[PDB]
Amino acid sequence: SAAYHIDEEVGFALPNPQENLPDFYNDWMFIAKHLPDLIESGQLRERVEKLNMLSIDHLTDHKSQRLARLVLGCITMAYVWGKGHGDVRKVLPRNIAVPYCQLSAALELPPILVYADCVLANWKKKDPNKPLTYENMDVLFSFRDGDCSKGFFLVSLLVEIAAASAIKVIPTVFKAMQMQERDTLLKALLEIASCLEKALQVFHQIHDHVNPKAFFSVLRIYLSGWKGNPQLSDGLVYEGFWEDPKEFAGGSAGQSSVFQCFDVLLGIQQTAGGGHAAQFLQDMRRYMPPAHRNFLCSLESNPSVREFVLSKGDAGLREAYDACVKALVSLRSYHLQIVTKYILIPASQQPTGGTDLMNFLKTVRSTTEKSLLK
Ligand code: HEM
Repeated sequence: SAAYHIDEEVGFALPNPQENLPDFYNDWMFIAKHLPDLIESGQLRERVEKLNMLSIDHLTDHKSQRLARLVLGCITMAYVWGKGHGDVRKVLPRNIAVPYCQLSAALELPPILVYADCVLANWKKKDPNKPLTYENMDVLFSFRDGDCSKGFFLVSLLVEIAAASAIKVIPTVFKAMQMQERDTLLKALLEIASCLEKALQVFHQIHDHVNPKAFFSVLRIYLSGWKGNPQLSDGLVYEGFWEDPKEFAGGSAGQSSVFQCFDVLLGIQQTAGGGHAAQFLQDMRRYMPPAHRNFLCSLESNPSVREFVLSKGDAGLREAYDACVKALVSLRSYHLQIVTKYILIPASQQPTGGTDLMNFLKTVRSTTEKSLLK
């Protein structure tokens, strides 16, 4: 749906992201485009600290604000984490923190790099006349040489793009229920499951483009936040904007709207409960663009697909409904192998609670498989 900033082609991802800010913002852009060099040489913090404060007034459209959020988000992670080996900063200087906080308040996102910045808005086609394939795409920003950010961001992006093909069927589903069109609804469900199965294959590409040590020991350090982090146990001081430090979670992949989109579509009850899984999942919506926050809530408000399928004593409908449910399980099962490869093992070889992170993921999967109708 157009009202919810959902693209037919790229889904939750931002269509054709802007690459240039107005010349007014060059001092930001130059720092962001040169993070690998500036961090390596140990100059990044000096360059940030001698920035003047630039007003956000000259950002004139949504895409401009998205790019500015990406630029400032990347500079922030780099400033806080520096070279990525424990020498941190607890005060984001006034001349970044104030405009970053104002912009974030206008976009209804927290002042930290999130998935919608470093993945959904961080990309370009190399040649626009060619399709959305890895070898024709690129990211706009990276942190360090050899951080594998192009691989992680683009493959996450390509999964979002694959899911878009299922997302665009969702309106067909609800109207089918409202028009009592049994065959249309069944075809629609099968199509969604098929597209979700194609999204699972896209996920396999991460092995070709992301290397585990680089991810765990470099990229993951720059995507880390300051909520419950002993390195910044009190959060980050956004100097000149809030007096006391604030805590925000790191820009994980867990901020995608794709799994939750189909959770609520299928009536899978992840957000219900007091447990640590519901709270974490519901907390992650805070980090999704407000338009996508609204989309998930609208879906939660429409009549239940699950109640519809169970009401009709239709084996065809249940089997198609289940095909969607299983594809969602398969995604989470595969995603679990990915976390094992890219976090658990590299951590075990010395450096992510380990077991408490896995049970969370296993819980969400288990909750998902329990929803099968059989
Ligand atoms: C190297 C690849 C990846 C790693 C290491 C990774 C890591 C993680 C981690 C650690 C969590 C637990 C919560 C947290 O981050 O604190 C998580 C959950 C999650 N991840 Fe990823 N992720 C990766 C790729 C992806 C991709 C590509 C997607 C989506 C396209 C994704 C979607 C999710 C979702 C939705 C959750 C929340 C749990 C759920 O909905 O079932 N992840 N991931």
